[PDB]
Amino acid sequence: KPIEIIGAPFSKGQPRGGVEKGPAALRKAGLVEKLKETEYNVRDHGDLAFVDVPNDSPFQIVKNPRSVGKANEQLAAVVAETQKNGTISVVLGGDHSMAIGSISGHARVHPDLCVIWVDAHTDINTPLTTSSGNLHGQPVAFLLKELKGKFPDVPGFSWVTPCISAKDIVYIGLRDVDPGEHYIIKTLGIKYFSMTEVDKLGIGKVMEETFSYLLGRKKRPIHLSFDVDGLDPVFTPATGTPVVGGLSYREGLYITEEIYKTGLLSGLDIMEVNPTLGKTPEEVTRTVNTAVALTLSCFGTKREGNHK
Amino acid sequence: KPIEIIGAPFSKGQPRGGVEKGPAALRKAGLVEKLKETEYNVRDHGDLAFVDVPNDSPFQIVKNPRSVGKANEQLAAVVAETQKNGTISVVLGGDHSMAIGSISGHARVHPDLCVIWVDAHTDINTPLTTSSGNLHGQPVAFLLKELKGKFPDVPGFSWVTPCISAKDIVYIGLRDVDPGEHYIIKTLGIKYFSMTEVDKLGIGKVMEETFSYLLGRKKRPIHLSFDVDGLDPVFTPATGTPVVGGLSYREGLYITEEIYKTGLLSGLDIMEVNPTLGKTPEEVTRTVNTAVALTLSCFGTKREGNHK
Amino acid sequence: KPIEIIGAPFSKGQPRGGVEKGPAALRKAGLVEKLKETEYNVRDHGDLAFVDVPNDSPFQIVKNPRSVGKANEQLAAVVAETQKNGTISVVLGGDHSMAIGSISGHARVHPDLCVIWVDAHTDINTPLTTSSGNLHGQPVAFLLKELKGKFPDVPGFSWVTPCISAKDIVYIGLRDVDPGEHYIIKTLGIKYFSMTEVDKLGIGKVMEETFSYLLGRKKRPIHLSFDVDGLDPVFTPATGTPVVGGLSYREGLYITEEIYKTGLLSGLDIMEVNPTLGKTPEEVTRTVNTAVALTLSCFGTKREGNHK
Ligand SMILES: N[C@@H](CSCC[B-](O)(O)O)C(=O)O
Ligand SMILES: N[C@@H](CSCC[B-](O)(O)O)C(=O)O
Ligand SMILES: N[C@@H](CSCC[B-](O)(O)O)C(=O)O
Ligand SMILES: [Mn+2]
Ligand SMILES: [Mn+2]
Ligand SMILES: [Mn+2]
Ligand SMILES: [Mn+2]
Ligand SMILES: [Mn+2]
Ligand SMILES: [Mn+2]
Repeated sequence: KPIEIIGAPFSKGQPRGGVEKGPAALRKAGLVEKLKETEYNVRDHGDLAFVDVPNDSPFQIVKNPRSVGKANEQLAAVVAETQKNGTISVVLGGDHSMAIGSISGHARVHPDLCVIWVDAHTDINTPLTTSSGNLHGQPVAFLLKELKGKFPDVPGFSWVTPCISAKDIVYIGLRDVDPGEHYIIKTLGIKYFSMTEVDKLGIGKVMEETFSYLLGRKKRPIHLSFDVDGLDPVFTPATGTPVVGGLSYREGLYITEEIYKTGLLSGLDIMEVNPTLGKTPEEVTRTVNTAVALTLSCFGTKREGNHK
Repeated sequence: KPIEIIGAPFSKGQPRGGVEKGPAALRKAGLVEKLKETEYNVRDHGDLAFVDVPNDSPFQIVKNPRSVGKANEQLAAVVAETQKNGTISVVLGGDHSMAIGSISGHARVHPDLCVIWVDAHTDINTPLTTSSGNLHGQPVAFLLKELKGKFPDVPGFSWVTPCISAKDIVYIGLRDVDPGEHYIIKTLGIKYFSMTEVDKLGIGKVMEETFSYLLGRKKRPIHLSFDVDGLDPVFTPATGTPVVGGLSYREGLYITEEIYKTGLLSGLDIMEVNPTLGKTPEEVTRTVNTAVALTLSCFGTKREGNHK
Repeated sequence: KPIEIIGAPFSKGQPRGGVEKGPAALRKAGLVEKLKETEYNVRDHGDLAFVDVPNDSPFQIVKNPRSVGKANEQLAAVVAETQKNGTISVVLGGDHSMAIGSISGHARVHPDLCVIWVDAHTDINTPLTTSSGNLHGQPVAFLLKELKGKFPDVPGFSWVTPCISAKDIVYIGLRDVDPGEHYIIKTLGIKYFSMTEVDKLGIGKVMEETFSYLLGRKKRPIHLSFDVDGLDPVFTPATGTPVVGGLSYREGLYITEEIYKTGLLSGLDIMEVNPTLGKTPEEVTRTVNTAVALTLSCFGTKREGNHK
């Protein structure tokens, strides 16, 4: 089984443009080289050439709808094509709005996949509940079967088909959820482990519980959408929406080590790394290196060591 | 059920006077506004006008006995009056010596209440075991039935009646206990979870265990006396007696979230916040904001989110 | 039962010479005074006078073989002599290469002892697997019965006899293990709790599990070899080989508190403290004080308090 890195230098899912540099900063930290030292064969697609839409007025409150919807249609066609060739897609972001295209394309080939969304946010606001309009806080909304028809058709997303149900996803890290989002997860009954559940159970029992909940009936492809701001700002400071009291460095590596060991990882997203959001140069380095470490962990590297 | 904020700008329980500014710094951080956004109706009594006692020589080694004993007699009459009107008292301190008056008044209306004392210290030295004389490290001593008559009558505290027994309180966070205090808790058999027990069990099992121990027989009013230095100096640096290896931000919010969910919180203290003890302006901001967050957590705010 | 502090100002087990100052920095922090306040009688042997070997060319890749092998032969004779007099040896290092002599001498008197190696590294590279040649990352190699004859005879270590088997040791803290080391621990089946197992189980269950594994059949002398870089660089920054995502201050004290409570501690090492590796003066102070605290914890001091 081979790996396929797909760079997604996109930022129109939020205000700050530095995220577009996430793919390159991750590559400069030696990501591909290090991944080639693991047990997998690594292929590097390169970065996607995102087509900008000049005339892109806000859809009501939704901003850059057409630029975002197009950028994701491209990504979805590339992930599906790589998934079609039996390779594990590894998407390096921009903003988390790229998960729409990452998961959509993936679910075309493995419609039975489940989603492990690591984030301090649920990113499940719809065009009608969002208060900012930033589409990086709405991906989950465009992906859920149950939320289909709950908001008006957004320009640029006609190609989108909600093919993943609320029972196929688990959240880990939540600590900053909007009122509408909380209402949505409770009504639809989306499984989650906010920081409260992590403190209550411990990361160990948390992973055991998300696997039994998602892989209890039958084993299936796993799509991990890791938002760097899932970890505490002390570890991943270079992100546009840091929330205090998050997952630790250790807890993050635990999550990935466990997903690795399942043997089911099929798709992976490393989102929201913004190399221009460091208070100090070292804060950017600390963030990048942590993202690279989490990515490697997903593909073999264990803290107990490794050997051939 | 309504909430009642009672400011207690008192500092004569220890050396440093900045604590008297704790109530105002907490209000400046938007405490009342934020509390009014929760599901409770919030009333703000204001700050107590503490009568200073000019001639207040040390009782043996005890300092400012009369000023402290008077200040607490006032507070006790106000908390009892608010408790008498079916409202939840929320006392913002100074030093922890104000817990004597906070709990005493509370126990007049709910003599069946239990106490969850979150602190890095036991604050159970008596006038005869204390080595500093600072009454903020002796409140528990003036409140316990079993410790009545174990030390001579201190001027200013004649109004005090030890109405809470050693079996009604649980400690969480302990990591700096004096020899006499350790002897006292072991002889009286006061339940506690020092940092050792938190590391052993995990905060989750710790709360489950203090609730079963205190609310096992019958459910009763809970009085939470939270000492800001209960959390690690990394979170609550602006306190006069910080000890390393304390509760985390996450663990602190867990404690309050769980007390909230019990539906039994009857009285609350937010003590030892000293807005003049910050190494840097941000350390003061970090401390205040954490105290405000813990207070809000006690009244509804959950990390998983909320909605109407 | 008495305690015996044996200073081991040695650094030839690695590049940086500051470690030779570890014993003195620890004494300057008031170690002996504080240890004399515990329930034990404390004896201070002083620092060993290490004989330097002028002509000491690398054995193949192994550096300072003869200087290290001699320094440890001395230490082994002193620890065995103190162990012979029924006292608990407390060796203050330099580099971890001194554990060879510390444990060897100890095992002469208590050949039934088990080893609790707290470190971010396994220090089990042999003269043929090591890539650096630094003997502080090879002690365990010269001590294991199963690894006898697996590498050529190193000058300076003829006196060495591997008397401890792979089933008598448990590792805690691992997060930076070499390929050969990982192969060695898995083939020999050495018990370990890397950071992954600590996150999975919690430090509490981790200690319960190492005690049942090592003291299940019969109770026996415990030799704790604590490498300061076992804790996160945030607590013990002044070490030559810091790895991120390590044990916390709390977790470290937990380990020692539990070993204390077993009543079986027979030998103890406080290694890799380098008072010249502080980014700032406070980082050195933070490291020393943490090492002193861990040492005291091993001899009585509990976070819940103490009394006579
Ligand atoms: N609640 C926020 C969502 S911020 C989420 C950002 B990120 O993609 O990093 O999770 C909103 O409505 O914009
Ligand atoms: N053991 C100390 C008590 S310091 C406690 C301070 B605080 O109120 O913050 O817990 C003494 O005798 O002054
Ligand atoms: N893997 C390293 C070992 S570094 C271990 C250092 B210390 O003694 O602190 O554990 C090597 O071959 O030099
Ligand atoms: Mn996100
Ligand atoms: Mn996020
Ligand atoms: Mn206190
Ligand atoms: Mn305290
Ligand atoms: Mn070592
Ligand atoms: Mn080490």
